[PDB]
Amino acid sequence: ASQTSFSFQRFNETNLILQRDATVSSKGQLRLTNVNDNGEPTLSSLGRAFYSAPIQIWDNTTGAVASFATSFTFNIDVPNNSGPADGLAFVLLPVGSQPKDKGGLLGLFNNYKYDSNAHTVAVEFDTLYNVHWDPKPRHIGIDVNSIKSIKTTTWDFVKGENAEVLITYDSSTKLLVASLVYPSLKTSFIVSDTVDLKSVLPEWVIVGFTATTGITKGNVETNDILSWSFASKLSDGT
Amino acid sequence: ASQTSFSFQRFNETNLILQRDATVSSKGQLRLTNVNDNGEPTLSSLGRAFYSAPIQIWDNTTGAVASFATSFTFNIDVPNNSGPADGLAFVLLPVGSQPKDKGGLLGLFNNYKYDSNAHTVAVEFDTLYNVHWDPKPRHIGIDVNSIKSIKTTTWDFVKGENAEVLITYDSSTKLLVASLVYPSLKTSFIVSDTVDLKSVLPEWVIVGFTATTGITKGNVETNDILSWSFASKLSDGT
Amino acid sequence: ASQTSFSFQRFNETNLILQRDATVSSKGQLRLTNVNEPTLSSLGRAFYSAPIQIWDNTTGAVASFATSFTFNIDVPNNSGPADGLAFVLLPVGSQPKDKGGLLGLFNNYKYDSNAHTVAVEFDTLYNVHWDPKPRHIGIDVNSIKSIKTTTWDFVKGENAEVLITYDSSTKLLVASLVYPSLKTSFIVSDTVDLKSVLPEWVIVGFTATTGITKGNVETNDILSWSFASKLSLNLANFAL
Amino acid sequence: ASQTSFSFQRFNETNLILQRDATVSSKGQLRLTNVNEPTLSSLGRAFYSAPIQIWDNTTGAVASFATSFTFNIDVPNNSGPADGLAFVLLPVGSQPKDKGGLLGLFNNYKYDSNAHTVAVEFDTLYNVHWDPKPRHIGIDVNSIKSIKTTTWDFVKGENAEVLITYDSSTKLLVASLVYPSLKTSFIVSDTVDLKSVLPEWVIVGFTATTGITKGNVETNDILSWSFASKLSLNLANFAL
Ligand SMILES: CC(=O)N[C@H]1[C@H](O[C@H]2[C@@H](O)[C@H](O)[C@@H](CO)O[C@@H]2O)O[C@H](CO)[C@@H](O[C@@H]2O[C@H](CO)[C@H](O)[C@H](O)[C@H]2O)[C@@H]1O
Ligand SMILES: CC(=O)N[C@H]1[C@H](O[C@H]2[C@@H](O)[C@H](O)[C@@H](CO)O[C@@H]2O)O[C@H](CO)[C@@H](O[C@@H]2O[C@H](CO)[C@H](O)[C@H](O)[C@H]2O)[C@@H]1O
Ligand SMILES: CC(=O)N[C@H]1[C@H](O[C@H]2[C@@H](O)[C@H](O)[C@@H](CO)O[C@@H]2O)O[C@H](CO)[C@@H](O)[C@@H]1O
Ligand SMILES: CC(=O)N[C@H]1[C@H](O[C@H]2[C@@H](O)[C@H](O)[C@@H](CO)O[C@@H]2O)O[C@H](CO)[C@@H](O)[C@@H]1O
Ligand SMILES: *[C@@H]1O[C@H](CO)[C@@H](O)[C@H](O)[C@H]1NC(C)=O
Ligand SMILES: *[C@@H]1O[C@H](CO)[C@@H](O)[C@H](O)[C@H]1NC(C)=O
Ligand SMILES: *[C@@H]1O[C@H](CO)[C@@H](O)[C@H](O)[C@H]1NC(C)=O
Ligand SMILES: *[C@@H]1O[C@H](CO)[C@@H](O)[C@H](O)[C@H]1NC(C)=O
Ligand SMILES: [Ca+2]
Ligand SMILES: [Ca+2]
Ligand SMILES: [Ca+2]
Ligand SMILES: [Ca+2]
Ligand SMILES: [Mn+2]
Ligand SMILES: [Mn+2]
Ligand SMILES: [Mn+2]
Ligand SMILES: [Mn+2]
Repeated sequence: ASQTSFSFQRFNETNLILQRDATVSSKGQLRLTNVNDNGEPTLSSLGRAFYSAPIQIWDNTTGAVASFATSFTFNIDVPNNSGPADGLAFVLLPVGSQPKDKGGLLGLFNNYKYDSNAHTVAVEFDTLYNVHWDPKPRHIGIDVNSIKSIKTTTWDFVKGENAEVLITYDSSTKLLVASLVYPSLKTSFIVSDTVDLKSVLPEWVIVGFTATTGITKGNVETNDILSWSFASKLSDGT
Repeated sequence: ASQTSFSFQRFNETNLILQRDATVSSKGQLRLTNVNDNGEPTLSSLGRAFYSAPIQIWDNTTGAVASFATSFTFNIDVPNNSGPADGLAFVLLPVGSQPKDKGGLLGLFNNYKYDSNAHTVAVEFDTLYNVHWDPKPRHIGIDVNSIKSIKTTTWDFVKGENAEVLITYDSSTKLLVASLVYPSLKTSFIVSDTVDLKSVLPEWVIVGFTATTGITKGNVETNDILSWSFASKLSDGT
Repeated sequence: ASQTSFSFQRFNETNLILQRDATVSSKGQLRLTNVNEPTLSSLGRAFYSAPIQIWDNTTGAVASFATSFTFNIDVPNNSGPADGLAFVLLPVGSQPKDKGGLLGLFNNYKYDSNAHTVAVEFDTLYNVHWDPKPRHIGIDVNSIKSIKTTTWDFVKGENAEVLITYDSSTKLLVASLVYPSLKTSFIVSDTVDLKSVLPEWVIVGFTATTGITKGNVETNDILSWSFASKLSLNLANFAL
Repeated sequence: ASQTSFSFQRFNETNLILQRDATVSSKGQLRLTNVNEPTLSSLGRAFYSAPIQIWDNTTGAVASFATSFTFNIDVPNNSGPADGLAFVLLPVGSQPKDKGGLLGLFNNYKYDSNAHTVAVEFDTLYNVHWDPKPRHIGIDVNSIKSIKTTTWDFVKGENAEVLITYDSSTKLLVASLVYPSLKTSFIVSDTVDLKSVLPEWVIVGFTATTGITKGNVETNDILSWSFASKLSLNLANFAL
């Protein structure tokens, strides 16, 4: 009924909303967090990037809820003698949303409690164990209004290898499914849970990414998006 | 390579940029020009509406030019004892473009001379003969940087009948083709000419509509867009 | 409940049903009529190998569809063109009928309510007994006498790009042709009731013929073809 | 240079090649194995009627493709499941091989470099001589002994949604299954060199079998199916 789709193999700032440290490089890579002139990622970085047009997720007249899917390739790399931190996430957020706290909160939250007014749904690729809320192994998590994921799966993170993600949402079943594959390693990971978008999100949202680097020396990473495809469909009744 | 598409059967202001008199009605119709509380169109109206995300039309590094296509249904209706004026157009314009002069200039031009800095490509559905530049019969016209169309075809306009338009641009041949059908009348019209987008338009544009009503009593119309689908593709080299 | 699409920039025999003189060249072109220079009295048809459901008697639903194709009709010097080519919807298993001006679709020029034929013709030869005098695009329903035509300013050897669309909500069949090198364009539209003409399942494809009389001959080459159908279209998406 | 896609929410025989016990029910379901309650020693296969080009020897190009489908495997009380179902790519004209645990695709459990078979199996029965002990999703290349498996927590009568993707630029075949009612998900991935296994043109579809021994039986119903391939994919577009 209403349908939107886009697909980019290279990025440009013109059709993106970039926040904080997010940049588009001369190679057309979406570099969510800061990288210095030496090619090295820096500490206490936070950036977010969204598609410039809002996307309708649900309709309060008809009660319809969109189905959507997104795919993207990302590269998280780590300097020798550091470990990675903190990760990146694909997000659906209110129009006008501004960055929240950095580090392990991923620019999405101000603390680690549930916040029913966060209006945040995200799929996180978390590279740093945060003792107060995370499982110990690195993980893909489904986040609904909290940094404490409603569901996670173990992610065997490998630095500098391109990761291909597919996230799908089927509004008939309310199932959100996230998967990651490393084509060069032939490894694959998947997590799934139900999410009630209509109870969490505004009718219109912005879609895109958030990422942070570690705040403590020895915990840092690049957070580069290399390609992105999104599609959504919302029924109108004809 | 870069791809964008969207399709709406009903409209909402959230993902549109609306200028001047353009509104979205409670029925989700995009009403480009003013209609009063009696359902009657008013004189000296001008409105424009665009998709909120800019669209890349060409790339100055690779030299690639997008191919695109758009379809839409419109309804132009006229009160008894008036004739129609002035028409509507599908447009590609610079990001940030503001309305120009009203009436026969369609909110796109300031006079009827060629302006090499207008950066305007439009397909017009012109319901009012303007003696200084138009063919006498109502017409579909291809407009490049001037209200004086580079090419026109006769359009047998009928008030209040839904018109379905398809406009296509093939960057390999540079051919722009515009067609209109009235499904209820079984009539159809087509016009085609080449346009060099790279020489006329900026690399990024906004896509959408402009419309005006007559400035003189007895020349007035509604200019309602009822549905709109757009798709573009720009090669990146992989 | 049902969607089908395909698009070919180069052809191969494996997924086509080829009839009579229709060949796939080694350069990937679908040459519907014979080339030894084209020859006389040729008939060729070509279809996609999977049947397409266009309507359903249990639900009443009728498909919307669209097809685009590029064709090249060329003519030898000291000859004129004949007879033309058509895009067709036919019953599963259909066999070629009569040659020449009947385009391989009919036995005679009278209406036949058992032909189960819907076609869009690109007619290069004036047949005194049924055609308009100028060369034409026509919508054919169970007869070689088109229900609707438009004038087509045929030019030999120029690539022609066709778009045909059918909207089941309005019953409107629209056919357009452009010559991108010449910047010329043509369009014809009329309603067709598919429910009452075609069987529930059809084969989609092409038919073409050359003239049976010396001096009236042409090539009938299809260079690319896309098709899409939906049964319970986005024309901006399809056209691209 | 070549694209093909279809999507069915309801099935019909007209555009399918059905083999052995495979039927289309009157409610539009593709029941791959026999239901009198499912019965023993059943084998059924079903294919799309048009051949799909997966690679080309003149250009070297290999297709990328994706397929999604919903299936329901159900089991009678006082019975366990067997033997499973698979999505397959096979040579044009392929005929059913042996029943039971060989899923209608092989004669024995040894590697056969002439089977020209690429399959994704949903294996419901532990075959002592080649399978892992838990029920599994497997990638089969010219053998019933999967090159790669993942554990599948099979649950009877629950709709399962499958996505299979092949990326010709990485050679990676990925297969995932979700049970939306249970919120469970499974994934397996491995590289497959299609060029060296399959002929240039293939038929795509399904195979399924029931157990040959009392107490090991199941239905193998496909409820919907979408396929897309491209030969010179957008997974966000396809999945939707
Ligand atoms: C309490 C905690 O999680 N501490 C980790 C620290 O978190 C930051 C901040 O990112 C987080 O949002 C906030 C929540 O209140 O707490 C702190 O301010 O981040 C550092 C890395 O920058 C972690 O330290 C590293 O942890 C690794 C865990 O595997 C490993 O032990 C490293 O050696 C260590 O430096 C804090 O654990
Ligand atoms: C000169 C001219 O075109 N005049 C028509 C007038 O145009 C406006 C304005 O819209 C236009 O952009 C500008 C260009 O310099 O000129 C004028 O300011 O618009 C009116 C209608 O509002 C036309 O009058 C109507 O024309 C009809 C032509 O078929 C018909 O004659 C009507 O009876 C008449 O009122 C001016 O012709
Ligand atoms: C009567 C007529 O149409 N003559 C033209 C001729 O047509 C052929 C054939 O193509 C037609 O299908 C049948 C229908 O009766 O008639 C003739 O046999 O084709 C010639 C070129 O091949 C034209 O010059 C004739 O005018
Ligand atoms: C040896 C074995 O696998 N036994 C199981 C049996 O398998 C069948 C058949 O399905 C296999 O394809 C062939 C391969 O040699 O062996 C047997 O004939 O299936 C039973 C259920 O039908 C299992 O209980 C046996 O364990
Ligand atoms: C994006 O495109 C614009 C052209 O409008 C150009 O000015 C800008 O430098 C581009 N950015 C990058 C990172 O290439
Ligand atoms: C469009 O949607 C928004 C919901 O954010 C609503 O406030 C607004 O009234 C809608 N406009 C129309 C014309 O329906
Ligand atoms: C069609 O495909 C087969 C390979 O399967 C091959 O023999 C033939 O050359 C192909 N035809 C063309 C025109 O490429
Ligand atoms: C398949 O189509 C034919 C009509 O062409 C019909 O006889 C049959 O009922 C259809 N099958 C189903 C399951 O609808
Ligand atoms: Ca963390
Ligand atoms: Ca005018
Ligand atoms: Ca004729
Ligand atoms: Ca087994
Ligand atoms: Mn986490
Ligand atoms: Mn004009
Ligand atoms: Mn004719
Ligand atoms: Mn197995």
